[PDB]
Amino acid sequence: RNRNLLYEYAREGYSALPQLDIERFCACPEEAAHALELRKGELRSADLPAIISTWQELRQLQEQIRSLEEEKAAVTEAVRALLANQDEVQQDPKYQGLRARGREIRKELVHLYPREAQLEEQFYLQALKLPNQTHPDVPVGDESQARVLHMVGDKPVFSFQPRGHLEIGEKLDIIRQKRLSHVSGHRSYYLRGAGALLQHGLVNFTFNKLLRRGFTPMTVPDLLRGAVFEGCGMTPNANPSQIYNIDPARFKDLNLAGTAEVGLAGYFMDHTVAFRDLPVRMVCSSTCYRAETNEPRGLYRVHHFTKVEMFGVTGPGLEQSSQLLEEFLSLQMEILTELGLHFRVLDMPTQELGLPAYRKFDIEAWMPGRGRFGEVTSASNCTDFQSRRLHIMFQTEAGELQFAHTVNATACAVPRLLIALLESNQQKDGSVLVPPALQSYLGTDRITAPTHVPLQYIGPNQP
Amino acid sequence: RNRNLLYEYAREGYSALPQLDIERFCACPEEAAHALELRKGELRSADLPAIISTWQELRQLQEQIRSLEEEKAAVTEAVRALLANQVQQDPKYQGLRARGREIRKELVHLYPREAQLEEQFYLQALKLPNQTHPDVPVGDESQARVLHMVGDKPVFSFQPRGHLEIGEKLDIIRQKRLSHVSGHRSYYLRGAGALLQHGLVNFTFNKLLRRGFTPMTVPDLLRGAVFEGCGMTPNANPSQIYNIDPARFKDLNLAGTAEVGLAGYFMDHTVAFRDLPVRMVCSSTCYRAETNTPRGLYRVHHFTKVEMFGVTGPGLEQSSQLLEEFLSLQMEILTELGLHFRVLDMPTQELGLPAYRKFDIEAWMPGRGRFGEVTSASNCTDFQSRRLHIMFQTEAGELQFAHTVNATACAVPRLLIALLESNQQKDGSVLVPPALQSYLGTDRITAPTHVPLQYIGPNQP
Ligand SMILES: Nc1ncnc2c1ncn2[C@@H]1O[C@H](COS(=O)(=O)NC(=O)[C@@H](N)CO)[C@@H](O)[C@H]1O
Ligand SMILES: Nc1ncnc2c1ncn2[C@@H]1O[C@H](COS(=O)(=O)NC(=O)[C@@H](N)CO)[C@@H](O)[C@H]1O
Repeated sequence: RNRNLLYEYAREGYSALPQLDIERFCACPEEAAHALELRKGELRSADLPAIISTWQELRQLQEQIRSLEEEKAAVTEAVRALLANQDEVQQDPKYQGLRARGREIRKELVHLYPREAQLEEQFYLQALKLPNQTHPDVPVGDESQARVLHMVGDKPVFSFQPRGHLEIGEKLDIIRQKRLSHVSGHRSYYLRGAGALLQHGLVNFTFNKLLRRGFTPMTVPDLLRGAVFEGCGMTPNANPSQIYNIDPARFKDLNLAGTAEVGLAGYFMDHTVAFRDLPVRMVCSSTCYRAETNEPRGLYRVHHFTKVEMFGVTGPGLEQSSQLLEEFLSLQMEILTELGLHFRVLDMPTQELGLPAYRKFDIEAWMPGRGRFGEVTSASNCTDFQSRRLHIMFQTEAGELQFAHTVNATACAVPRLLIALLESNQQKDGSVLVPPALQSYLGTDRITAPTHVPLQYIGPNQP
Repeated sequence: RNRNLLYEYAREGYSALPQLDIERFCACPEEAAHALELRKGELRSADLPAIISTWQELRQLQEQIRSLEEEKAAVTEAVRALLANQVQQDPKYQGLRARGREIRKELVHLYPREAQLEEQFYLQALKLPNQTHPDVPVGDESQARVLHMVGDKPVFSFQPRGHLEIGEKLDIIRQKRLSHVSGHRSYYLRGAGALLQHGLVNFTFNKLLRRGFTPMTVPDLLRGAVFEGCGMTPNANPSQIYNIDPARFKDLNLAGTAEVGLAGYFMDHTVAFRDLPVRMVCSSTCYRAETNTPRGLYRVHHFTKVEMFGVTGPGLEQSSQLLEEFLSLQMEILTELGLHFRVLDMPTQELGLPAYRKFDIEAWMPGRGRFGEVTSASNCTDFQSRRLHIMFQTEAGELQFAHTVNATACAVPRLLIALLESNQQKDGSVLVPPALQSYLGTDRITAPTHVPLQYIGPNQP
């Protein structure tokens, strides 16, 4: 049921126990409670007091067990000398008393050991839900409180009232989201011709730009075990799960990934990277699956999406980690400006930061048909939260293994970008202007009506 | 559950009942039984007569159902006629009403028996295979026929070394300590290996686009019936189809080819004659369970594959020409990568349920020391069209069942193995084939600047 896979991995010896910075949080209790409330996370300040109590009791049981073991191991050596040194083997009641002391402590330990396991499991489960710290400049509050740091571009001015992405696509037969209920499901999309080329072009353009800027290219397994998701700070256990799961009966611990952050993290799990290699910048393109059951219609929310992701393992300094975030943001902003898109960079507030994020920058791009700015990219400094759980480490020249910092950002979310590109570059005739960067991949300056005859329904449902 | 989703679609009224070629089986039961046996599929000669018998019981029961129904209408009309001419008093009137009640009760009992027979005939019928080209060889994979052999085995001063060793040395592939992270037969490709996959897909896609293939993007999560339509069995006990938790989500299954999605696009929809032949190219992340049906990238659960699919004109020759066109494109791609490959006509046992003809290409992989399948090309004829209602409209306007052909343009895992093993060098470097040089950016893959990751884990003692 509600079991931390990471603790279970420690239990079977698969992985070590997650390390936590609980002592620092305990050192300032009033400050700690205030921080959590700002997060408005599942564990708000109300759930906090019980964890402190669980932690305190756990320490004591260990103390007792430690003392008992020292006494228990000691007596055996002492008796060994007595039988040989006495040279009437068991007559001295001291010999008799010593055996008795061992048995009573052994009995006490046999009772004590199960209680230690139950408590260790309990404290870790509550700790697993403990949120990351918040950067001082982070705006505090709901999405509305989020700050707008930089705005680039001007809203496209249209003579006509602009049409929506799906309408333009279906008219050009480049997007199909219709008659797909009994084949692929609700919110499922097929991209045809230019739409497919547009995705391929956007992914290839972003991949090439990042590869040139020193990103190391990688391919990630798309089916991954749940412990990794918990390590990335994603919640596999929760009821409104966005994570699709392979049938447990058929296969165990296999969960589809909604990003490549999870996969890239898996590569670094339980492994160390040399300080000299750091910083580590990596780029991956993956098919991403997210349930998102939690109601609009269109490509804005969909179950399957192809996304190019930027990930990095950075050095010890929190300041060193923050630099990567700004670099990632700069690149994110550059790709969008190069695509001719109007966008605004928002420092995210505590309520939207999420459990693993010290600071998050999200970029909203103007979509004319929606008439709204919508997240097209997310950038987050996860600091050591992910490193501590999955054991991503950096080894210094000295030989020391120390926890590393993880930064994650989105280069290309094909679904939303198509909406921005199609709606913004729309023309009254219904033609869409291929932005200059992608013109090479697409092969044209305008997406024009197709030569082909579109599919027509031959099903019984037609009325 | 154990239901054939296709029948349920008809039951729920979502789609029409699958049409089928069982009539040919009934016409020549002996000939069909010999053909079914040569296939060695789920069904067997002995199974066919029961299917033939089940058809007889169903059709006869339906004919009786119509006969009684005709009578019930006759009585109602005669009763209405008596009512117009004029009541309960009339002696025959009461008789007619009672006869009507009797026919109604008899129909009510007969109705369910027909439905049970329909499901039984259909579920066994859908396990019935497509026909085979006469040229198709008969027997196991041992009895394959080699249509063509291109290239020559690479010459090596050193003993050839395997892809996994070459990969780990250059840190382009990882299959180590992934058990608690992604599973066995799971792999991570890094640097040049990622570039090689990106290049192979982009190279293959580009050639196809230039030859006029239409680009497509297929939803990875698909409902089960489409798999059944393509001739794949999700209900099988040793299923190679990964299923999302049924309790959590309904009928969402992962795809092992894009064949399924592309078929869905054409399902229960019609194409115009002018468009034919319709050629589409898709790139898909393909997932396959493969429950023992050893290591390395030869058999893996996640793979990237570019698939050529086409819906052709009415003639079988129209389908066959596309198959040869598809193999031709496949052979060219392999050659342009400087690979030694053999084209094999697959025998009946290996054809598969929806296959009229299958041509597969095996490539020379030196470290293994054996040839290996990299491509499958097949003509499914009308088997898929009949099941998923993929149809074309003639100039007059008749809607008729189409023919579908499927072929693997590029399968990244096995091809990476051969290019790496075949183009290997003693220094441990691997030479980038000229076509892929632009994408990789180098003529040879050499040792990496970075330091390989080191396990900090507990399992080490
Ligand atoms: N259900 C969805 N439908 C469409 N696009 C989505 C969906 N979920 C996420 N995305 C896209 O993915 C972008 C980033 O996703 S995110 O979850 O916010 N953040 C991440 O994924 C980070 N792990 C880095 O990629 C969103 O801006 C949006 O562009
Ligand atoms: N488990 C696997 N591991 C690695 N490669 C695989 C695996 N399954 C299939 N492939 C690759 O995909 C190619 C085609 O596979 S196939 O099942 O024969 N044919 C199909 O996939 C058809 N659906 C057409 O694509 C194989 O030759 C091989 O190159």
